[PDB]
Amino acid sequence: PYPFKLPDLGYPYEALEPHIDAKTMEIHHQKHHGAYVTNLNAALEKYPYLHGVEVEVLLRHLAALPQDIQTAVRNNGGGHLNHSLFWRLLTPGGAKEPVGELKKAIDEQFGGFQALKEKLTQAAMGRFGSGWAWLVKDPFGKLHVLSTPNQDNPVMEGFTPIVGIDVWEHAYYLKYQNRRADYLQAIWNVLNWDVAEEFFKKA
Amino acid sequence: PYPFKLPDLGYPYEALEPHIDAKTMEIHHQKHHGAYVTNLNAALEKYPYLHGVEVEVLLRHLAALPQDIQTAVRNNGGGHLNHSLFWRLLTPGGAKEPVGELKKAIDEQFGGFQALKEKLTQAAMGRFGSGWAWLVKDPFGKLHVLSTPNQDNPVMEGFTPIVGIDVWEHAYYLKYQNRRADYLQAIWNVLNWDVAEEFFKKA
Amino acid sequence: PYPFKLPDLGYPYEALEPHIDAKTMEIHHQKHHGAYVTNLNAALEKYPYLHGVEVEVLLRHLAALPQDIQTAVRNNGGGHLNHSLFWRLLTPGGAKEPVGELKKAIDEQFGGFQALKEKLTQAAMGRFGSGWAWLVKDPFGKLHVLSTPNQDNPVMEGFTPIVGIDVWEHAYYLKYQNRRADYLQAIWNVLNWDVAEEFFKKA
Amino acid sequence: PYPFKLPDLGYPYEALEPHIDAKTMEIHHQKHHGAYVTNLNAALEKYPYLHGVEVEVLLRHLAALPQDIQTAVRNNGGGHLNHSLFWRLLTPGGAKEPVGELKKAIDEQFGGFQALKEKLTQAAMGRFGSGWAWLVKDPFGKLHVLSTPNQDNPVMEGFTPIVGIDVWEHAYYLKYQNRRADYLQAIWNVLNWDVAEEFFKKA
Ligand SMILES: [Mn+2]
Ligand SMILES: [Mn+2]
Ligand SMILES: [Mn+2]
Ligand SMILES: [Mn+2]
Repeated sequence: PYPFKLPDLGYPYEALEPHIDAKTMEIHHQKHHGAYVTNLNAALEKYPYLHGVEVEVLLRHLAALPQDIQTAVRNNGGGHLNHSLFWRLLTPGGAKEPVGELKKAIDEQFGGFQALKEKLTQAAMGRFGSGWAWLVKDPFGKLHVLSTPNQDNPVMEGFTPIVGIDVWEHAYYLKYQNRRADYLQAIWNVLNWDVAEEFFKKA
Repeated sequence: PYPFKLPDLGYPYEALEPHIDAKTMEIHHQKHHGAYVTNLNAALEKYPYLHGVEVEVLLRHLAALPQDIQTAVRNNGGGHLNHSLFWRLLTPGGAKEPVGELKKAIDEQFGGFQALKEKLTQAAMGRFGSGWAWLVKDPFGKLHVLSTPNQDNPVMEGFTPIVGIDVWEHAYYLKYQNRRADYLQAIWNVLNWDVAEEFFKKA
Repeated sequence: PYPFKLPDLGYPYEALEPHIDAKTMEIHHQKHHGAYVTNLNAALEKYPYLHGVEVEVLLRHLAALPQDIQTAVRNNGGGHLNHSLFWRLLTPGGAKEPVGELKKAIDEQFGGFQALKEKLTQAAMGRFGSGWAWLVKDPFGKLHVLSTPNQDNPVMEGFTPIVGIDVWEHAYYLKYQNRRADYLQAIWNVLNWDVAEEFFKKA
Repeated sequence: PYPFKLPDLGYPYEALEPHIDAKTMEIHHQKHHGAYVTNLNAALEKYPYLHGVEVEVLLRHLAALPQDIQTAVRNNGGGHLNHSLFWRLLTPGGAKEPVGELKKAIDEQFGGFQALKEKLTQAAMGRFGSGWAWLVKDPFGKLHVLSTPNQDNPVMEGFTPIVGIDVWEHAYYLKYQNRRADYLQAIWNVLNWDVAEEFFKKA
């Protein structure tokens, strides 16, 4: 709850080379995610009555929040939640293909990992402007591939995110420039499916 | 859960005269609410996996529903939920002013019943086209006055409805025609605050 | 331009019996349309620099209007324009089927009157809540059938309206109650296609 | 009209150093804008009846375009028009402050260049995600400062663009990383106000 904290990456900024550059990892965590946490805190400071609430609860009830902080919480709260999930998913050393219960769900609803990789790529490439591509779970057991604009998080619509891929240009511009496709091809080498499995099971 | 049922009014169609006419009460319940229940059921028939879900759960996760029934559930599910709350709120013989815990909340957040009546009237009058005016509760204890378009229900945004007022023209046209203001003046004579208190407490 | 005036209806309130009742014609014209004109004028009253502009132009440039009157102009200016067209299209004494240049376009593009009636009926029935169904022309010479919510007029999006059918409940509730389909069957008996032809030629 | 062409940039990629880096100018023009032109042409290729229309007209009539190409035209046609204006406004050798008729309008309406810089800076900084900040004119002779998301161009809403500043991360990431504010301070050093003056006169 408030005051929110910037989580440590938990690994060196250079750990994902040559897939994502150390310079991006550092700026992406310290400057972009850092700003989101600071701004989120700045917006909630004025309202003591909301200090005991988890960010996910704030995002599901955005319409209830005072009108002067709705946008600030959506943007920075979403920014904080998305990136926190992202750092965890990039943790080095985990399985490079789906495993466990998430694997079963994937093979059963999409056909196999190759089919899911095509849908998520199609979703990430298709998101015009800034946004995230996601594999989400709904309360009825169904998996969905979708994209959201800017820092919007699927929890706002009642989904539970399992995998999220950051497609804002700041995520890949320094190393890939306009080549978002090459950035997505590299992301598959670094996603930690054991972490995705933890997210799916708690889901 | 599915198959949904049209609830009985629980009172004679003529019980609210001369405030709302018996002919409207009958058409409003049998034809309008009846159609919503039928259409809601028609849309869910194709998806066995959703047959054990309460309408409120369906409405909070609209984005998860198959794309071919999202609109049908929003419109008819919302229509079913709104009118079901409405018939209960019009039950004859209850308190004509807020009472109990809802009263305390009202006097504390709005100043008193007269101030709440001005905000809800302003909200009902201000809803252009079809819609509902509502007194809702959020998870943080705050009361809000808002209006929604068509058959949208505040649960879609994470609120719990306490009082809802139907401002579609079919609710007042036969007796009041274009005079929505006169219809709202009459509604205060028939709202059951003991029922509103039941809704608030379970909220 | 400003000050806007209620147009004459042009024929006796009872001219369209038994298809549309006299009472509806009186209230629809004097009370509903009378209210839109009054409210539009009140909005524009505080902005002299907008006094010599036709309503079509204001609607095409809603985003440019002062912030405090954009909704008022969209809703009331749209209401004024929509009903002004409607009274003319209902003028007694014209062709009951498409004629002339509009007929050639309909035959070519939709296959004939029968196909268009069907499409226009589907658009009217499918407009949930308050709204209008339209046959419009775009700058490229193509015809489209679409519906708009509340009092939105298709000029807002660049189209030129040819035929508009009011589907707000006030347009049919006194005579038809919930039976919007019976109202639509009856409307074909009163449309004036010689008027539709002028709208088509002129744009 | 179709086929659309990539406009010449007009000056060496390094002409705007040290304010905008040469590498950004090359990629922005050849790769980003080159992609928008290619994608726009591919969309319009299957619709000959739209071949002699200027891009401004297509954007004003998006709702009239075939359903399957509306997004493609909005995004790529908007991208083509936005950047075409941008290259011209960055032409070396013009006035660094407003001049002529546009200067009189700015002085009258905003109080002077200083006040406008401030307003334009606020709009650019406040555009969350991808977008553009603009100084536009409406048909009524008034100037507005606003921002649009992604590649939306203000002609979609009836405005005539005078000054547009690209705030997508690709416009500033190689040199400035997250520091959008430093990029905006630098942009004032390269804007060409003689060009802005022509855009203003011409509309
Ligand atoms: Mn990011
Ligand atoms: Mn109703
Ligand atoms: Mn009407
Ligand atoms: Mn750009």
